[PDB]
Order: sequence, then C-alpha cells, then structure tokens
Amino acid sequence: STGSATTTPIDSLDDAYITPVQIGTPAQTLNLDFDTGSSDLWVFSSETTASEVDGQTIYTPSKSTTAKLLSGATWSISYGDGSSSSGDVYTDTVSVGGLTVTGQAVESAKKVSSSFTEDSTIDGLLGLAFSTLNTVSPTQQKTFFDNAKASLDSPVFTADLGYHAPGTYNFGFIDTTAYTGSITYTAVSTKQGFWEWTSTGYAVGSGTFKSTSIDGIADTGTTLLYLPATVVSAYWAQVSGAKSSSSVGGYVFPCSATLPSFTFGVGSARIVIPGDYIDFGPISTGSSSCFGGIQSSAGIGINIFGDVALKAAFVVFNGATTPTLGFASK
Repeated sequence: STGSATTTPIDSLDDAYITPVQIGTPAQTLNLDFDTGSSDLWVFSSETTASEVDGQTIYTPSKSTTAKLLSGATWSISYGDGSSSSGDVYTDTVSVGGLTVTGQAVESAKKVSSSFTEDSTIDGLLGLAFSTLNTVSPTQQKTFFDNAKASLDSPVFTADLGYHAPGTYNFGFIDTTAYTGSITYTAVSTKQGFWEWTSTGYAVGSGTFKSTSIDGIADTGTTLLYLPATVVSAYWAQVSGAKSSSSVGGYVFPCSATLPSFTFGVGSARIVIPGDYIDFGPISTGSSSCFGGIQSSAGIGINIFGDVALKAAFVVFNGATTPTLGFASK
C-alpha cells in the first residue's frame, strides 16, 4: 500500500503545515500537524475543555462506529516550545491520503495549553518520530507510520514541504519526479527517539564551506532552524544591522535587508536554503524589525533541522530495520 496527502502552510509565514486526516467511521476529517519530532497522534475532541476550544474541528468518538475506548490509558505531553496537552485514548481507523490503519491509537485531548487553543487552524498532531517517545500510559502506543509500515510497499515516508506553497507527505514510496539530482542518505541514531543525524558542515551565502559535524534532528514540527551559537553568529554577521535581542527572544534583522542563503551538508552533498526562506517577517505588526529563521540552539540541548531547512529539500524518512535519512535538492 501507499498514501499521498497534500500539506498546506497555516499562514503566510509557513509557521506550520496541516495535512487532512480521516478518523473514524463515517470519516471525521481533521487537519493535523505532522511532527517528525514527536510520537503521539492527538486531537481536539468532544472531551476537550470547552473554554480551550476556539475554532478547531473536533473528533467525536461517540459518533464513530469503529471507536473503542482504550481502557485505563492516559497521555500527557510537553513540547519544546512549552506547550502541552493531555487526555485519554481511543483506538479507531485512521487514513492519510488513501492509506488506512485500523486500531490506531487516537489520543483525545481533555486539556490543551493556550498556544493550541489560540491556533484555530491546527486540530491536533500526528507524530512521526520513533514510537519509544509515545506518552501513552500504562501501555505505550505505536505511531501511524509504525502501524502502517508492514503494509507499505517500502518502509518509508517522505516530506516535501513547500515555501509559501503546499507540499506533500507520501507513505510507502519515493516519488522520483519530486526532486532533482540524487538522494544522499545519511546515518540515523534512534537513541533519543528522534530522526537524529549529523550534518557535515555549512556555508553562509557565497562563502566557503566549513566542514564540521553538527548533530541534530529532522523535525517537521519545528518552524525554524536551530544551530550552535557559533554557526548562527557567523550567519547573522553577514546581515547589516542584525542582532540578538533578549527582549524579542532571538536574532532580528532590518526588514529592509536582503538575506544571504545558508547551505548545510549531507555527506558530500549540499542543501541550499535561499535567503528568503529565513525571513519570518515583522516581530510585531508594522515593525521594521524582522525575525530571523535561523536561531541559536544553545538553550535547547539539541540542534533542530526544522521547516526552514527541511522545506529546501526532498526528505526521505527511511524506516528500514536500520533507519536512515535521505536528502535531495528539488
């Protein structure tokens, strides 16, 4: 089997991407944030505290003839941005782009933090990291990809995120028309539960490539590119007027600037992020100070290849017995 679904930016900045997902019988379609940095599929639901729902579409398990309460199971998750959610668990039929999994754990939110309530475009998350990170207790549950893997033509999914445009998540096949050149594969460590890999270095603009190992995660659920402070300083030093602002929470730059590109290494290959991808617009409406798309990881504990980086490539999440990542230009 295979699946193929279009993923669409939630706003004009590509702050996140939503992908339609069919849950239950008859289908209830929710727009979920596919997140290769976490491992829970959770949804706004008929059980979510009413004051914490503001425009989202909700899953109502009582209207699904295939929903079954997973007795005793609870979940609770906190994300790197400080947001959180928690609730109980059903199993139900879940389909993505024509690919169907029966008995998928669907985590029903009883509580969500303010940032989820405030984002009416995201109806939940669909985690695609390794199932060892799933938060369901007392019986940990498998991700949608883990459950579908055995049925897929090939044990892979791909992320092809667009810049200011829709893109695609494919399951079970590699669309050879979706990228240019060849795909370069690189080793993955699953020891932290992430799609964790080591980039071979970077360049700023037309500058020379610096060979240096940068361990980080491929995370479709993080908007920006978070790298060591040395790398980020070298980037922003090439932008007149750019500075790190403690009051804003990162590097800002004059909105009048033209940003240089940023290149990262995948083995001997190179992925180029155009400068425009690094512009996240005014810090507040009408401001001439703009927020940068490359930020320091120094306060995180891990480097994060988020959407800013991933949308410059066609990315293969290879879930073979020994997982690997593949990157191609496009």
